[PDB]
Amino acid sequence: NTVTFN
Amino acid sequence: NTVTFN
Amino acid sequence: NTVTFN
Amino acid sequence: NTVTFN
Amino acid sequence: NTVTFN
Amino acid sequence: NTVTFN
Amino acid sequence: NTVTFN
Amino acid sequence: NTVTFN
Amino acid sequence: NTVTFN
Amino acid sequence: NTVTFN
Amino acid sequence: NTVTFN
Amino acid sequence: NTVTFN
Amino acid sequence: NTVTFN
Amino acid sequence: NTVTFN
Amino acid sequence: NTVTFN
Amino acid sequence: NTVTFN
Amino acid sequence: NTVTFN
Amino acid sequence: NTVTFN
Repeated sequence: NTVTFN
Repeated sequence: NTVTFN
Repeated sequence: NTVTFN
Repeated sequence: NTVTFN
Repeated sequence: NTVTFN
Repeated sequence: NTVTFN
Repeated sequence: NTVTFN
Repeated sequence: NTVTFN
Repeated sequence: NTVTFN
Repeated sequence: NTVTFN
Repeated sequence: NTVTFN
Repeated sequence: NTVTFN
Repeated sequence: NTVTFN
Repeated sequence: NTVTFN
Repeated sequence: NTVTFN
Repeated sequence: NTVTFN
Repeated sequence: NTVTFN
Repeated sequence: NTVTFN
């Protein structure tokens, strides 16, 4: 599972 | 599962 | 499952 | 399942 | 299932 | 099932 | 699992 | 598992 | 496991 | 807007 | 907006 | 916005 | 925003 | 923002 | 932001 | 920010 | 920031 | 910052 906060 | 916050 | 917040 | 918020 | 908010 | 909000 | 805070 | 704080 | 604070 | 998939 | 996948 | 995958 | 994967 | 993977 | 992997 | 891997 | 690997 | 490897 992947999470990116931009 | 993938989540991207832009 | 995929979620993108733009 | 896919969700995109634009 | 797909959901797009524009 | 598909939903698009424009 | 991966998390990136930008 | 990987975490990057930018 | 890897953690980078930038 | 609201969507529910049952 | 709100989406729920059941 | 809110998404829940059940 | 909030996402929950169950 | 918040993500929870269950 | 918050992420929890369960 | 907070991450927890369980 | 905080990370916990369990 | 804080990291704990359990």
